[PDB]
This record gives sequence, structure tokens and C-alpha cells, in this order.
Amino acid sequence: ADYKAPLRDMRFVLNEVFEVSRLWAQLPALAEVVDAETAAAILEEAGKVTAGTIAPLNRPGDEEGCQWNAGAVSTPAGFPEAYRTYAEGGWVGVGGDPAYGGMGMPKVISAQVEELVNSANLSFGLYPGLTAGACLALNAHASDELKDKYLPNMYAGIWAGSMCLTEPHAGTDLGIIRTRAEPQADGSYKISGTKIFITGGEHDLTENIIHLVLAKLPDAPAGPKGISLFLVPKVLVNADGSLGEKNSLGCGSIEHKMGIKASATCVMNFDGATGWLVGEVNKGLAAMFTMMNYARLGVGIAGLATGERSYQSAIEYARERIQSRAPTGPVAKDKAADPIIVHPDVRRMLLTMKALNEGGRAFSSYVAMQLDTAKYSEDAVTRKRAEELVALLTPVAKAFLTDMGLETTIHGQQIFGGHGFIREWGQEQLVRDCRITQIYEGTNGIQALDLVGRKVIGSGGAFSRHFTDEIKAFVASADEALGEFSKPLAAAVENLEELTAWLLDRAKGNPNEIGAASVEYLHVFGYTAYAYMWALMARTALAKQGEDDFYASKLGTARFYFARLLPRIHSLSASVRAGSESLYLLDAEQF
Amino acid sequence: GHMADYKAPLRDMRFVLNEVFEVSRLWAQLPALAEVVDAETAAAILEEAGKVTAGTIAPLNRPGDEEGCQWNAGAVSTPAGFPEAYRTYAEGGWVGVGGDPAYGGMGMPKVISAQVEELVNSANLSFGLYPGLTAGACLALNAHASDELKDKYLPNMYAGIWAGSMCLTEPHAGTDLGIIRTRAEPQADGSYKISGTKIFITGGEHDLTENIIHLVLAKLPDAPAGPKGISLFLVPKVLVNADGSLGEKNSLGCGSIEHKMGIKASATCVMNFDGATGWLVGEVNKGLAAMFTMMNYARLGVGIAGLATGERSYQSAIEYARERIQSRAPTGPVAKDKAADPIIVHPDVRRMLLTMKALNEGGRAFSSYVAMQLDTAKYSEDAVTRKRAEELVALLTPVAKAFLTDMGLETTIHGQQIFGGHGFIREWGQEQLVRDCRITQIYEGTNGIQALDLVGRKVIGSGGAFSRHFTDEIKAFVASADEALGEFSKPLAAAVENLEELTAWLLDRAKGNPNEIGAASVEYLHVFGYTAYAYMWALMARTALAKQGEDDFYASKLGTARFYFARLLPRIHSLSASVRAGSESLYLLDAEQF
Ligand SMILES: Cc1cc2nc3c(=O)[nH]c(=O)nc-3n(C[C@H](O)[C@H](O)[C@H](O)COP(=O)(O)OP(=O)(O)OC[C@H]3O[C@@H](n4cnc5c(N)ncnc54)[C@H](O)[C@@H]3O)c2cc1C
Ligand SMILES: Cc1cc2nc3c(=O)[nH]c(=O)nc-3n(C[C@H](O)[C@H](O)[C@H](O)COP(=O)(O)OP(=O)(O)OC[C@H]3O[C@@H](n4cnc5c(N)ncnc54)[C@H](O)[C@@H]3O)c2cc1C
Repeated sequence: ADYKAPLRDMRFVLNEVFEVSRLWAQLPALAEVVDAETAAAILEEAGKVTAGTIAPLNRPGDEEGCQWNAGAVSTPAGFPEAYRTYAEGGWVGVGGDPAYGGMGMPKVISAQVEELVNSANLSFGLYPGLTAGACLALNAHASDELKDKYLPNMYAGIWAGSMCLTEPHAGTDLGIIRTRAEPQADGSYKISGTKIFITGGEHDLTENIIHLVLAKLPDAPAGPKGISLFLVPKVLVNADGSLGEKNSLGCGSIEHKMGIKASATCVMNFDGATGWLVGEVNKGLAAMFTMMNYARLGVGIAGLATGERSYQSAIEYARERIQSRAPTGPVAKDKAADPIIVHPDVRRMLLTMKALNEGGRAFSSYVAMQLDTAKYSEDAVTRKRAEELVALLTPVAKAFLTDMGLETTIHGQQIFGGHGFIREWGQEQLVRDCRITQIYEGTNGIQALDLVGRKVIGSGGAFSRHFTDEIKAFVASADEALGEFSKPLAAAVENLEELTAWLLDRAKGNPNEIGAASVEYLHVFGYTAYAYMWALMARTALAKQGEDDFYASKLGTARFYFARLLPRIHSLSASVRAGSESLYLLDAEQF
Repeated sequence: GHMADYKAPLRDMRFVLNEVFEVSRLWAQLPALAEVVDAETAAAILEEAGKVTAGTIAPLNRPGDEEGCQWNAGAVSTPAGFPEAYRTYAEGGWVGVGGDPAYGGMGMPKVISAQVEELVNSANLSFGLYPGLTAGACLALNAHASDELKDKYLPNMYAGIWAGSMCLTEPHAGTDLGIIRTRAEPQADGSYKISGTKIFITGGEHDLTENIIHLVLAKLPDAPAGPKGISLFLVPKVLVNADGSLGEKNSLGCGSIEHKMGIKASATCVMNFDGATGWLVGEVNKGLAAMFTMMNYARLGVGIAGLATGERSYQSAIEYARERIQSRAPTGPVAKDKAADPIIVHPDVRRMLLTMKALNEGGRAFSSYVAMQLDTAKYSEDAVTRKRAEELVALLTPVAKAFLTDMGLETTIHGQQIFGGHGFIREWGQEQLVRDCRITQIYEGTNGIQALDLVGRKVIGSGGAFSRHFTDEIKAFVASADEALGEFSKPLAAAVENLEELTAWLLDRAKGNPNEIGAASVEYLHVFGYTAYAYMWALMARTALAKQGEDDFYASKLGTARFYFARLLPRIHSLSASVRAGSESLYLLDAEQF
């Protein structure tokens, strides 16, 4: 199965359900840069480049992997050429600041482009995602000199970015980093230390790589309040903008990984490398606050993108592979067996993927819409509500879309039976690739702890009530037909509210309760949020039913979600309600 | 990084067999076993199996994955060290540990050979599958081959000097063996000539043995259409002289091997038969039925392969979780002299670890319970006892296959996720175990086909009588429980009630509605699985409560039981609700609307 961009579903979500073009027209910051016509032409081109240049390199990229030769890292055959086309097309800076040569597309558009590229070839997609991420942090916190020297080449994709955070002993716990930044009389800093697991730390796609390095000044306090952020170029830039002296840094090695094998994962060594402070001393983590809001959604989209790619392979296979006969009797009388889509269990797996992919795509767009409101709204109370929904929902997007993407890729493989275990079919690679999204931009367990700890307990539940108030107003608006979906949605919202109240009470004076609830609570939240997404899509499909087979497909998928997936909330809620006690009965030596 | 050293779980294996199931009291009143096995005999075999699996097989797992098998002009080579390690294994008697002593097998009951299978499969799944094939092939030949074929082939196969293979699958025929096309031409000398292509043949060709004895499904020229025309043939790689020495190379070969997700050291062969000489096993047109006993044992075996990956993943994860320091316990810093606390202090890490621990220990107990039913079915002098054991084998083997492998996958995912980013790196061995575990969910058939067998044949097919045999035993256990055991027996009874109601719902709903059976199948099998594990956990709890004292093993077991009941058993409700939705939501769309 060739990758085909899901542009019809993407139009349905953005233009028919959320009607985002209505919102742009009101915001003169976006009215200048995008309209329905512009957005449509951007998606058609993105679909063309992703299917035509990027998707064909996915399988051979996994089979070849990256190579390390005396410090130089090479990507698989055709990756540098495909990157050059991508970058020349403007795709690295599509959501970039126009003040420095970016296209200025809102996140609802750049997030769809992200899905297309990551579906086509996740290894390829992560490369420009780094650069776009690094730009967010430099735009928000770097000095005018740094922004003017580095942003234009990064938005053009001529220079790549990297995030150099993780050390051998420090991933989640960045407060204990050892990398040091020594202040120089000339205003610069010399960075010394070792970073690991650095995606795109070194490669052959760009003439330069602009590293954002977490380090501590020698007099820094211990823990996270001692952390600073530095811009450290691979190649120092001469006064006239030409490339100058190679910086005192290098890639010592690349990792042997489960998946995204075409993604160079670098041990980066810094030996008094010259760099410049981004933001303020001791406020390195705050310098990444915006970057990480956008990255949490972007990682969710990466997980979803692998699920979408697996479904495209699985449905084509389920229509072509013949095996056994339908339980109600032979369907394909002209043949020796029936297409496997006739079998109940095959339909169960396919529909689980379809409902999770389409629900995840809707939720990704909803979250992108909150980021765009937070950024672009002229109303301060509107911006602030959007900021609170970003803070609540980005961890959910990160952990839930990646956990559902993994289940989706596993169904996609299992549909093929034994053939799914063979690499030439591509399904096994998507499982391996999808596993990276559950630890990329930190572990999902840390995302779920942020949700329950800071976003739920930390706001007294107020942030959640902003979300569930919007859902309840939706329910109150529902006509009789939409009641099929609004009624179970309301019951799901009540279940989540009671579980929230249980947790606020149980967590008082019992810190272990927070982590104990975290992951399963985040799942209850996720299935509740997808019920809201599915009810919103059911409302539009009910209105347009009979106008196009697309709407009948949407409603059948919705009905599967509510019938077989939404009931997942009950077991998860009961497990959460068991509390932390059974996690702590045993001492570490008793395991 | 490094895959943690494998250590056989002999203490847990003793608790399950000797303490919970009391297997020596059962072997006492079984004359055919009194002769060959007792507690001390069994303990000495387990100690020996633990040494060879940890010492010579486990160290080859990672390098075996990294090298994989090679194909050179039809010769298949296993990774470096596999032939030498196989020679050691075979010379130790491990290939024939469960085989018939009449042809030189050790004759161990399934409760013991199932434990040896767990050890080798945990150490190196690719390795463990090779002797698995031979043992399975022996079961079929012993059950159905003529005296002449048994006498000529079984001794070398039990000794592991000659390997076996199962040559069933064709490009167009996997689940549906009924449409196979491989042809068997009768010869005047009493032999047949086999022509056809088989694919996905594990150990079809390799460098571990001087001969491979293929069990090939094929059809005579005048055979009926469909599965009723299918016969089974013994087709050796190399024809054997009267004196048992190797004669002429048979007219067959390996055209290629597969590129796979996992078990990369397991040669997966396209096998071409070009008028290859072989001999009929059992009866013309009863080739599928000649594998019935072999497939009952293989289904438990594949369950055990999934559990093995999970046990290996836990050994690596618990060592890592005690050594890796990151962040501080929620209730306040624990390692005051260090920069961070061991990650085992974190609620989410404990949840993942305890999920693996409870699924591994529950699964181990369930695998021993099923093995016990296979042994009772084979060895009991009492026809009532034998018949009931056969009925539970029929019911529980599909649950063993699909549940232990599905829970194995979840277990290996947790084991990788515990490491965070480190878990994605091949040197730690956690990502391989996920890839190896995925094979078990499609080995000896897809899990969805096992689930369909359970609900279609074993539940609907028996009007629920097989299930009521199982649940009768559970309720008698519940009725017997004292006050302390009530902690576990009370929620067990509620789980049994839930399962019985779901069974009654399904028997009614399936009437005239064939889609309902497949619609319910996988999730119903999971409800059954968690109910069965609740039974296993209550049995282990009863023994631990009785022995709770100076041996801390019993405290660990009860804490694990308590996690199973608090956090995993509740999974039955959502699965029961999903099943009760029925097939309707699955058939709202036409194929074109997907
Ligand atoms: C392929 C790859 C690409 C990556 N790319 C980059 C990148 O470009 N740049 C970069 O800087 N990083 C990168 N990372 C690092 C990535 O974000 C890691 O997931 C992160 O460092 C955490 O994993 P770790 O192995 O360091 O685990 P640790 O942080 O040591 O975590 C170990 C375990 O402890 C748990 N844990 C730790 N602290 C807590 C706590 N407080 N509460 C609860 N549980 C806790 C974790 O969830 C996990 O289960 C990459 C990782 C990989 C594998
Ligand atoms: C690594 C590996 C090793 C193998 N080794 C051997 C071996 O040594 N010997 C051997 O003989 N075989 C072997 N096989 C083949 C294997 O045992 C099964 O034949 C295979 O797993 C079935 O998958 P398939 O691709 O043939 O799927 P199909 O049978 O084509 O099924 C495709 C899909 O349709 C579903 N389906 C099909 N029929 C039905 C039905 N009636 N009801 C519901 N769902 C249905 C399946 O569950 C699956 O999801 C091996 C396979 C692999 C991957």
C-alpha cells in the first residue's frame, strides 16, 4: 500500500466540524496570511511531496539505517535529496514566523502537514520537526542578535536545529545535568559535557546544525533552578554569514535502536564549544515552555501518523487477502475464499484503528485550535482560557495519541496474521517506529503525572471544568438525533468528574496517589475527550447524511467508537479507584 | 547496556508445582509416572535445565538477533554458536525430555517439560523454537505413524540428532489449510512423491542437525476437495539407509528465508518439494486429524513462549528499576547520600513492574494447571477423570495460547517502557523481547482463530458444559475457603458470576446470528483469562496464607496476589460491556466504506 494523504478527512475535521476559516477571517494577523483557498493549495502540495518523495524512502531507510564514519553521520540513500526538495518547497518553515522568512501558517495547518510527513516516513519527519521546535524557543527567548543571525536559515531549512538535553544519568531529572557553560570575556560561553539520544545531533541534510544545549554555569544552584539554555552551532558563523571554524564538538557515536533507524540518534560531545545564552541564566526550562507545548502535540501527531499509515496498509490488505468464508456464508462465490474483511474479528481490529485514528485526528486539530487561540486571539480572557486548555490537553495529546497509536499499529500488524511479521509488508516497522513516540519528549508516565499533579490537582480541577463545561453546553444544544451520541457522552463526562473528585480527595496528604492514578486516569480522560470529538463529528455527519457516502462512513465509525471503545472507561476508573495501596505492599527487595 | 543475566525461576516453579498443585501426590496414584519421575528426580532436571539455559543458550540471544540466519545457494546457516549450543543441548537429552521412553525420550510429564520449555524460551526464543518443532513432530509420529516409521525416525528425533518441521502453510493457505495444493503421487514401492511449495516453515532448513524430518500436508491425485482430501507425509531432507546411515539427498530444498520483525535466528523457509520421497502418516484424508494431539500440546507451548518473553523482560526490568536513579520518591527523598532515588520508588514504575509480575506469575500458574490437565488426560487410570481432563484441555488450551501471548506482549511493552528512552536501545534487550513476543500471537495460528475456537466449539459447541466443569471446580474451591482466604475467594466468586452471565448472554445471542461468535471471541477470551488468573491467584494465596512466616517468598506472593485483585481483575467489566455490544457495530459499514 502506497501512502495517500487523508486530505478528505482533514477537510472534514477543519472546514466542516471546526470551521476554522470562520476564525481566521476575524483575526487580521491570519487574515493576511491564510484563507480556505490558500490552506487547500498548501495541503494539496504537502500531500504530493509526502506521497511522492518521502513515503517511498520509509522501508529502505529502516533497512539501511544511518552510518557513522570518523564523526560524520550519513542518512540513508535519497534522504539528503528528499530533504533538499522538502526545504526548497518551504516545508521546514511552513508554521514559521514571517518576520524571519517563515510562511506563518497557523498550527491547525502545520499540524496537518506534520501528520502527512510523519505518516509517510516518521524518521524523515522528526528531522524538520527539530528545526521548527528550536525556532519556537529562539523566537520566544533569544536576543535580537541571535534571532537575526540564526532564524532565517533555520526557517528556510538551510540550517537544522537540535535539542541537546539528555545526559547518560539525566533524562526526566534534568536538574542533575553535568554539562557546564563557562562564561567568556567576549560575552560567549564554552560548553563542556556529554549529551545522549540527540535526534539529528549530526547528519548530512544541512551545512550547519544549531544545537540548543542545556547546561549550568559553574556557580549555578543545584536542581532545575540552576539550568540555562545555550545556542551552540556545529559550525561557527563568520561575521559576513559564511560558515567559519568547526565548533569544538562532535558526534562520538549513533545508537542501535528498535525503530526510526533512519533517525540519527547521537552521543554529542562538547569540548569547550562556543555558545550563547538563550533567555536568562537559571531559566533554561522556562526558555523551552512554548517549544514543549507545541512538541507535546507534535509527538501525539507522530504516534497518530503511524496508526494512519498502518490502517492504509491494513484496509488494502483486508480487501485483497482471501481466507476462509464469512460466518453467514460464502460472500465471494466467484473465488476459493472470502476477503478477510468479512470476518468479525478483522472488522473489530480495522474499526478500532479507524475510530482511534479519526478520533485522534479530530483531537489533534482541537488542541492545535487551542494553541492558535492562545497565540492569535485579540481578547485577553479568550487567550487565557485557551492557555489553560493548552496546559490541560497537551499532555493528553502526547500520551493518549501515542498509546492509541501503538494499539492501532499492533491491530494493523495482527490483521495480516503471520504475513504481518514479515518486514516487506511494512506493518512491523510502524509498530517499532510508533514505540519511539511513547518516550520522545519524555516518557508518557511523566506526561500523565503532569496532567494529574499540575493540571488537575494543581488547578483544583478548574482547568478540567473549562473543558467539561464546553462539552456540557454542547450536550445541552443537542437535537434528538444527536442524542444517540450526546447521551453516552454526558454519562462519560459525569464518570470523569466523579473520578476527578475521588482523586482530589484521595491525593490530600497522600503523594503516592497522584502517580498511582496518573496513566489510567489520563486514559479515562482520553476516551472521554474522543467521545466529545466523535459526537462533534457525528453532529456534522447527521446534518450532511445522504449528501455523500463519506458521512455514512463517519457515522458507522462513530457508532463503533461509542459501542465498543468508550466502555473502556469503566475498568480504568475502577483500577484508578483501587488507589496506591496495592502498589506499595512490597519493599524493593521483595520484587 | 546489556540484557540482564537470565536466572531460571526455580523457586517459583517449585511453589506452583510442589506447593500449590502438589504434583508428587498426583504422580503417586499414576503408575506410568511412579517409574520415571518423583520430586527429587524433577528438582535435579530443573537444576540442570537452569544451568544450560542460563550458561550456554541465553548468551546467544542478543548476538543471534543481530546476526540472523543466512541463505547461500540453498544452505541456511544459523548465527555463530547456535550449532555448538544445539549439540550441547541435544547431548544433554533436552530435545527428548517429554518424549516416549520406548524410543529413548526421558518420558517427563508435561508439567515438567512445560517448565523446561519456559526456561529455554526465556533464555533465547529463536533457539527454543528449534527443539520445540522436533518434540511436536514426535508427538504426531508417535500417535499416528506405522511401527516401521516410528522405529526408523523417532529415536534420532528424541535424541535431537534429527530435527522435525511442520510443513503446512502455502502462499494462499494459512488459517484455511483446507485449500492447500501440494500433491502426493503414490509410488509402486509404497512411498509417495510430494510436489509443491510451503512457506513460513520454521527450521525447514538449517545447520543444527544432519537430517530434518518434515511432516508435510498434501493431497493424493484422487483426493476429495477441501480439508477432507488432506493427508500427512513424513518427508526426510536426506533418505535413510537400512543401517540408519544417511543415503541420497531427497528432492527438496529451501528457496529463500524471510526477513522478519523478530526471532531473527529462527530460519523461516520457503520449502520447494520436487517429487520428494515420503511416506504416509496415519490415514489418507485424515492429515489434519493426525495433528490433533500435537496441536493441543503446541497451543500450551506457544502460550509458554509468550510468558517466557515476559519473564525475561521482568528480570531485566527489576534489576534496572533497582539500579537506575532518577527524581525523588513522591513522599520525600529516600537516597539521602545520592543525587536521585532508585526509580522503583515511583508509583508508575511499581504499577508497570507489578503488572508484569502478576501476569508472569499468574500465567506460570495457568500454564502448570493446563499441563496438569494434559497429564491427567494422558496418564489417569480413571475414565471419568481422563474424560473430564480432556474436556478442560479442549476448553483451556485456546485460552493458554491467546491469553498468555496477549499478556506476554503487554508484559514485554511494560518491561521496555520502564527503561524510558534506554528501553528503545537494542543493547538492553527489552525491544527484542517485544519483537520476539509478537511471533507468539501468530505462531500455531492467529490468536483470533484461537478465540473463535473457544467461543464457537468449546462454549457454543458444548452448550457451555465444558465451562461449567471449570466453574464447578472454582465454586467448590470458593465454598471451601476460610475467613482469611475470603479476601481473594469473594472477588473470585464475583468474577465467576460475571463470566457465567456473559456465557449465558453469548449462548442466547449467537442463536441464528453467526457474526456474534467472532464479534465476542477475543474480548470474551480475555474475560475468561482474567477470571482464570483470579482462580490461579486465589490458589497461590491459599498456600501463601497457610505458609506465611519465616520464608519471605510467601509475603512477596500475597503482595503480588493483592495487586492482581486490586488493579488487573477489574479489566473484566469493560471487556464484558464491549462483548455485550454485539456484532452490530462491526457490520454497519460495507467493505467499500472503510
Ligand atoms: C530515539 C530517542 C530519541 C531521543 N531524542 C532526544 C533528543 O533529541 N534530545 C534529548 O535531549 N532527548 C532525547 N531523547 C531522550 C528522551 O526524551 C527520553 O525518553 C528521556 O531522556 C527519558 O528516558 P531515560 O532513558 O533518560 O529515562 P529516565 O528519565 O531515567 O526514566 C526511567 C524511568 O523512570 C521513570 N521516572 C523517572 N522519573 C520519574 C518521576 N519523577 N515520576 C515517575 N516516573 C519517573 C520514567 O518514566 C521511566 O520509566 C531521546 C530518546 C530516544 C530513545
Ligand atoms: C514466523 C512464522 C513462522 C511460521 N512457522 C510455521 C511453520 O513452521 N509451519 C507452518 O505450517 N506454518 C508456519 N507459519 C504460518 C502460521 O502458523 C500461520 O499460518 C499464520 O500465522 C496465519 O497467518 P496468515 O498470514 O497465513 O493469515 P491468514 O490465514 O491469511 O489470515 C489473515 C487474517 O484473517 C484472519 N482470519 C482468517 N480466517 C479467519 C476466520 N475464519 N475467522 C476469523 N478470522 C480469520 C486471521 O486471523 C488474520 O487476521 C509461520 C508463520 C510465521 C509468521
